[PDB]
Amino acid sequence: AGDFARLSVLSQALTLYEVEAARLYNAVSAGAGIDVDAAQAAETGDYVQTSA
Amino acid sequence: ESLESLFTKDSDPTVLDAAEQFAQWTLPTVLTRDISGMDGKRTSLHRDYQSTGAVLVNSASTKVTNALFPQGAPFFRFVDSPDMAAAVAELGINGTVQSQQSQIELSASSLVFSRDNYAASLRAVKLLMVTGNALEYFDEGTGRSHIYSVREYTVRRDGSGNILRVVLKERIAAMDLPQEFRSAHLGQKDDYDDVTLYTGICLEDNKFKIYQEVQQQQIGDASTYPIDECPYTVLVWNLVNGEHYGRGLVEDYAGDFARLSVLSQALTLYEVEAARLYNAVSAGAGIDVDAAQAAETGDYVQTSAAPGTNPGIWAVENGSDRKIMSLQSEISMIEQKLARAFMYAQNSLGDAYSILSDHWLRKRAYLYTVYQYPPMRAMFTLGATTIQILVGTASLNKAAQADRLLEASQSIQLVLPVLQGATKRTNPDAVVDFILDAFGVVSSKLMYTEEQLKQIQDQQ
Amino acid sequence: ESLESLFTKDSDPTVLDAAEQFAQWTLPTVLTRDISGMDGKRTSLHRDYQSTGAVLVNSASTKVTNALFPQGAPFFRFVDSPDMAAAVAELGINGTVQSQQSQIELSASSLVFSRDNYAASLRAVKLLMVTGNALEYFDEGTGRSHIYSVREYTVRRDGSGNILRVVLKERIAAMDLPQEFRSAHLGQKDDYDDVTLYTGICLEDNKFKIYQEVQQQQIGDASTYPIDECPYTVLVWNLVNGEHYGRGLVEDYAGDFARLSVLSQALTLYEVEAARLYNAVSAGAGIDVDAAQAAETGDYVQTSAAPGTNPGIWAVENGSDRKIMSLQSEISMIEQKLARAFMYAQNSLGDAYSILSDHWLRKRAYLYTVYQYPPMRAMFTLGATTIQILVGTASLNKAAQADRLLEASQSIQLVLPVLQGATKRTNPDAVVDFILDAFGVVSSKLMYTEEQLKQIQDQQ
Repeated sequence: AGDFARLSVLSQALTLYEVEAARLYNAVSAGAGIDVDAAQAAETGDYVQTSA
Repeated sequence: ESLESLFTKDSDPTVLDAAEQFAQWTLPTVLTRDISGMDGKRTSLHRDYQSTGAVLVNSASTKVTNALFPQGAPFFRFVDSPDMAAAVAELGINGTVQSQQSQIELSASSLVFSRDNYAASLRAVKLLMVTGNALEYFDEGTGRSHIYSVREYTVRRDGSGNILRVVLKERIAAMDLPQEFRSAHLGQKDDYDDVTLYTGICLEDNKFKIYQEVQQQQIGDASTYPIDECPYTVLVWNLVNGEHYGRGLVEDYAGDFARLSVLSQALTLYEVEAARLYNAVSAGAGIDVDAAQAAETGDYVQTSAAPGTNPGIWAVENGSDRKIMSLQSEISMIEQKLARAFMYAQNSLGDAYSILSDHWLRKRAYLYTVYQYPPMRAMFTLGATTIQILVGTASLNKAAQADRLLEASQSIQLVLPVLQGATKRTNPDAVVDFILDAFGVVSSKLMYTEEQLKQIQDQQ
Repeated sequence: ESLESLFTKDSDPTVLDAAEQFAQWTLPTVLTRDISGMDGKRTSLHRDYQSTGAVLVNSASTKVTNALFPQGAPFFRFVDSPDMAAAVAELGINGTVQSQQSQIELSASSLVFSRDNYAASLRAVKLLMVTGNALEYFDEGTGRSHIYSVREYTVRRDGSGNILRVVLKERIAAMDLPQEFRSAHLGQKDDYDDVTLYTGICLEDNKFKIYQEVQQQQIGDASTYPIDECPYTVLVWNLVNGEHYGRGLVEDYAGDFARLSVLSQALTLYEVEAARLYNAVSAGAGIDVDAAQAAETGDYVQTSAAPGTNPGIWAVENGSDRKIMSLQSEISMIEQKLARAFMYAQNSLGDAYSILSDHWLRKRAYLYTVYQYPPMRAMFTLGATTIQILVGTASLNKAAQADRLLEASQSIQLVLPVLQGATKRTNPDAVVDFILDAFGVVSSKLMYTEEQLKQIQDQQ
């Protein structure tokens, strides 16, 4: 029973960590001066001005 | 008291919702979401983000169907009984009793590979593993088998778990209805007008009464069948005690499938992020963007950056390149576990396989046998309900005894000559009897008895 | 009432759009988008950025066509029955009844390789895999099979799924019409014009009715064929309950194809970005650009940069060099999954293969058998209701009997001499009968009967 309980706890933790790792979100820095409006389209090769 | 009311009362929407979810996980085409009102149009199916489940279910269906109905080998064996021996003679088949039994067996078993029956068996297995519930109706006339999903029929069970009432709902064209019924009631329906045909099965005085109604009016005469001879067969994969409806295979691994779907969606999003391409331009670098944009053929573009470094225009190194390998590795681990669970030999499957090869093949053997040989029906149960069959893996029984006899013969060949040549005190009959008893071989089925041995001792 | 109105009513634009999308993902030439009104001119096919789907579909269709119609061996066999024996004998074929049946099956099966039927069969398989629907017509006069895509015909079904009305829209030359009809209505069209020949199939009194009309004018008589021998044969890959048109195999993996297309477009864009070459020149480096642009021989070019470093003119290495490997790896994973889904042995495919082998082959086997032997039409149509056939993988049923006979013979050879030499109490006939019964082979079919055995004894 103890092995099964440990397996259940570890499986729950692994599921939570998988959910956390599956999260995708982009971070934008205001000080970098990146043209966020032009950069959000992209996907073709467009030239986007940046201050970095 | 109408069949529509009984179908409404016995219906479990939760079972339908769970079956729809499982199908959407594995095979959306197995069970859709109430496409009756679409007037036979192509409904939009929301396929899941991962296709592993479809492959796993297809492989499991093929393997299970092959195991249940092997090709070139009948799936049920008649047991050696005097009652069967007396009844097989009145069948119009020449040869010995063993040959007649083998011929009837092969002819009955080959019916599953005769007319769209193998496809019906495959669809039934697919429904049983995915949905968990299935129902077949063996038409006595043509000999075909039709498989209905849980959406088309309902079952009511007692506390013990026996079948009490089964109601089937199917939409058919008005042509199938008798002309008198259309003339009387459905006078506004054309030939191709689609109407409901409720079929009801009820248990009363240890028999199943089957009758059909259209618009709450019965058609034809209510025929009755016993439990063993009921054309309709209800099938369950895993039946919880006290529950009318069984549980499917994928329900056991629902959480793993959900985790795989979430991981696959995240992987798709990360691949979309990685496929994004754009070049960032730094104004402070001083790169001549108006001339660097053309380039292509390797022109000389002026830049103010330090020599040997980036001119000022560079492809954006997106951060989504990593975490794709980790997501793929986790998805691979989940898929490996599922494949281990989906046998991608009758051991990963628990009682579900045993249930399948104890009731489905048993009544299939009867229906197939009586269809090929109508006289067998009376002698089977109507005359004397004593003939027994061995369906499933239990069919490969007498082959085990043949192998045991071969092993006993090898042991006899190894032992008896030595004891014979050693001395005359040894009894060869005692030695062979001892070997056969040790190997558990029925010597009476392959040795002359005392009666005919004495007959050949005088007539010689 | 006109066939044009029925064709317009039964047509489903959603099915056509889905078929067009699936064809675009796969082989794009299978089903185009309304090129009828362009006078046979070449149309620009917007091919998808992926090229794996075409190869997968080609390989899968070729393998499935090979499986359905194995070369050399017949694709259908006759079951042994006394009704079939009498009918087959009255044809003029010499030899035993089994030899006559084998020759008839071989001759009927060979017709699929005679007149552009294998090509038509493979085209139908491709259409069923991609589009999901196909219509087959066997010209009983010449012996050729024609395949029509879902764009050129419509299907109306009832609730059960039976065929009620089928309307076929095909474009033919004006000369094909009878002279009387041309003089009646189509008197303004010369030989090389286009007319729309509408063919309709209606279910009236369990007998399909076939008649053709052009411009709402019936042409000729209205021949009627029963269900089992209608030359038209509607084929579906995956038939959803209640719907009129089937769904193809490609639909099961539409998301994978869409992801592959997106990733292929991204990879093409990144390849274009990486292929770009342009030189960046730094004004502060002091590089003699005029002298450096010639080079290519070993000339000495003055520069103001530190020795051993970049003079000031360097090829720009952009950031798209990476993320090409990641995109290629993800595309390879998707292609591996698709190839496993497209069986790149009949187990990856679902119940669709079983349905095709049960309906398409049974109908096809009948027509070739009747076409080869015109007298064979009335054999099992007017009478002989017991005449049945085995199609698909179930046709190889007698080979299983031969294998069982081989195994039983080996067992008898191993066992019987040992028991015979052990004692005289054994019964060789009983041992042989027991072994044959255990192995399930029909013993009476391959040995003397009791009546004729006494004839040998009477005649010594």
